[PDB]
Amino acid sequence: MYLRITNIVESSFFTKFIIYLIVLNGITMGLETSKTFMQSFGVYTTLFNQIVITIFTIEIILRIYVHRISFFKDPWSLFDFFVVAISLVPTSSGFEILRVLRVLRLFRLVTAVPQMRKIVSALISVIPGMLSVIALMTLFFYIFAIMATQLFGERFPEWFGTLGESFYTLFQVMTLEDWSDGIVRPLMEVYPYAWVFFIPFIFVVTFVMINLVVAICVD
Amino acid sequence: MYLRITNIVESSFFTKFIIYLIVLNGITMGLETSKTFMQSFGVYTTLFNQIVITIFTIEIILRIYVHRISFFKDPWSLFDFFVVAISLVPTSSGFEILRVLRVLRLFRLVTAVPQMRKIVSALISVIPGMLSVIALMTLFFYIFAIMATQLFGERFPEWFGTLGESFYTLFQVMTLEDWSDGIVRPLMEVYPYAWVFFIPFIFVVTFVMINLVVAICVD
Amino acid sequence: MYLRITNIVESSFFTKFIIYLIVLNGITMGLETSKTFMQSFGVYTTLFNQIVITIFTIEIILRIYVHRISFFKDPWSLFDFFVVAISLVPTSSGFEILRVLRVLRLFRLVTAVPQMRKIVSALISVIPGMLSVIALMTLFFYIFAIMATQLFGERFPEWFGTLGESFYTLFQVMTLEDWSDGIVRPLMEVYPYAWVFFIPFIFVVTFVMINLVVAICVD
Amino acid sequence: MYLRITNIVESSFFTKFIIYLIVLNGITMGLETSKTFMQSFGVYTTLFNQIVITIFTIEIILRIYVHRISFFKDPWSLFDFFVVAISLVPTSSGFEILRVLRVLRLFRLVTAVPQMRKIVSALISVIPGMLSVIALMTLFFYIFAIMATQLFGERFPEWFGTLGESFYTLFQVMTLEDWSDGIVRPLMEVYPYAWVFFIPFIFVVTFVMINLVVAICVD
Ligand SMILES: [Ca+2]
Ligand SMILES: [Ca+2]
Repeated sequence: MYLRITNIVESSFFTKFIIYLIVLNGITMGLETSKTFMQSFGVYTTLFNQIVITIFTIEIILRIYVHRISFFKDPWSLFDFFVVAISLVPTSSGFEILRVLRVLRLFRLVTAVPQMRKIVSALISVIPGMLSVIALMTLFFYIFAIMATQLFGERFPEWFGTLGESFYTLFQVMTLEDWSDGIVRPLMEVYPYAWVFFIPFIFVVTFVMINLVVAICVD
Repeated sequence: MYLRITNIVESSFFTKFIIYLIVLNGITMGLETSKTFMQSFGVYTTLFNQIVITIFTIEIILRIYVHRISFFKDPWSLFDFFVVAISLVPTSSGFEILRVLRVLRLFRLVTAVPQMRKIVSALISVIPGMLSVIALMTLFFYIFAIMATQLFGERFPEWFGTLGESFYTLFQVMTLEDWSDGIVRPLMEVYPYAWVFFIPFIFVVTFVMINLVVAICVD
Repeated sequence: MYLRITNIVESSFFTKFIIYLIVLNGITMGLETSKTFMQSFGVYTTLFNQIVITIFTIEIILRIYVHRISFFKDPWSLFDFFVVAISLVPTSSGFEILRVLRVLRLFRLVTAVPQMRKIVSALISVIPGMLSVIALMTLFFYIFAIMATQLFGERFPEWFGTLGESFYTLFQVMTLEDWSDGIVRPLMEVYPYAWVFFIPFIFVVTFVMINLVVAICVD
Repeated sequence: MYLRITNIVESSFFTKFIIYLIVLNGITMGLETSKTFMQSFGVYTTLFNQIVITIFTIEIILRIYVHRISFFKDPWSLFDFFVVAISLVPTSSGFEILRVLRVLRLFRLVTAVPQMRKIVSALISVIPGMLSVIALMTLFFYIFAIMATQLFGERFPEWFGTLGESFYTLFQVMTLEDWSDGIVRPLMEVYPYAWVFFIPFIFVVTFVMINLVVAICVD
């Protein structure tokens, strides 16, 4: 019976049937946004959802027989397994993010279509050649985040009171959003020289990011 | 008579005449901005406008005989067709953007001057090699927009109350404008962990956009 | 006497002397900023300043005898002429920006030092390959500035009331600065669909700009 | 005994022992952020710190015998030297940034690890090819800052009242942060034409900055 199911699974019909449910469930999930819609057709769509969730567990089960160990060493399959498993955890208990994380399944449209898969893989492949820069940065961030907390967190605890807060703030200085009027001009009312900490920080981090982009435009 | 008019249409004089009218009518449309000007020469210009509109329908009619089906397979001609058609709908009824859409005819300067066509065509040609990325993103936006509507739209309906609202907001976070002080620092006064949603969103979206630019700098 | 002066003008000592005054007069102009300094040594400075202006007119006079027509066909010499002429208009009357425009003579350090000249020239040379795009953009801006003036300038005259105002506003949207919370969200309180005008504008303008950067990386 | 120590110094154990202490001391400095932690285990960590500081001076001393003059011509060692010297200045007196500058020793992880050095060196090497541009900009900034101080610093002394103030403000305009709603729309309520100063400044400075990135993408 193995080859029987193995010919169903591997079939064009199967794959295209799954893709058909994804685009359907995805449309159905945008509709579950509308409180209007739900007051009318919410029963339809909760059951339709549980239906699709079964079909997807059935499918993921079949795919496991047909591939065995080959399956749990496939990134894309691992993804599908995990994303479906989230949708299995009862509509209750723990947190409610698990109810919301259900929408992550629409990423199956990426997993189950090679043109998407191509593009995604193309992107992700660029990551390993950045890890040296990324690591450099995280150290830099870590250092300055600590310095900031002990330079400004007493008078300015909203922003620098805690290591985490300094991280968040320093990230935001890095996107350059409201960094001057929102943060450094205020800081400078109390610490005239705070500009000596932030202008350099801005240069370094912006420099590094120019390099990282140009790095990727070599490979 | 076909070849008679075909020699008129194809003539350098004909084209340079049309181009001459565009620049004038374009100049005349920036004058129609001034309430001062309109109170003194408003009629001078409205008739000058109706004049140019006929001349352009006459031309488009002529250009059609000379080209027949070849015409409605030319992007640039199709454009001029649709744009002049807009200017034909009576100055009234329906919506009044149609009165405003009239200034789209100054894009005829692009269509009728070859150096412009080059650059426009240069630009547009870059789009197809972006479609797989652009599609990737749209799915991504779609998924996150839904996640935000159901995570922040009850307490924060201005910004996330509706699927489209979340779309607009997520775009603004992507342009990085007032994303922290405007949206996320606020959100975190109620949802301490909103940063776990928006930092990843900013990374992914910024990365993808760096790749797309680098992609273009390969092709 | 010609060759006598021609050997003085073309001398290393001459050039280095001029470069000396520039770096000196430039330091002088930053000190002229301090309200303190001026009460104390302001007179010292104004005479030293007029002295320098003489020397510079003498030089430019000499430089012309030694080059004649060749001089008024040199970009860099023309600049030096045009800048020194400005510093010649009495510190009185007309517009007083002329008193301010004087500091433009510190650009002579770019003109008199070759390494600078190289870099400037390197930059300027990139301009001609952008002119088709820069023209394209201006037309785009012109057309949209007009659409905006007649679409929002009645309720929003601060931002769109005039062709120029719309220009300025549209530029600011292009730098993406406070474009959503500062302008478009406001607009949308009255014109729910103003988003259909600004998102496309932002896409088009940012696309074009990515291309121009990549266009340069090609050339 | 020279070769005896030279074998200890050059030992993989020695170098890995140092890297081991850096990662601990770094972990320990993030815990020193928490006021809670300090009330409990603060005395633990002050000693642990002074311990490591001794060890690091011992190492730096040992490393000097083994390398002599070669050591004070090595960037990375010089650094290591200077960063520990800061950490030696008593926990008192002068300024107390010296207490804060102690966190710069975590940059020793960049020094002590070759994978990092590589990446850092890759970056720094790009600097020399930028100095002609950087010099140009600084001149440009200097000139404009002076032009701004004497154009807007009387009415707008918060932002342009001083040479330094103008510098900071001009920098902020250059990052394009809050530049229109925050600076130039205000300025223009009093100086209608202030736009004539800042739009060109934005163009020039953003142009140059595009080139600089592109320059690094050809080197
Ligand atoms: Ca902003
Ligand atoms: Ca604000």
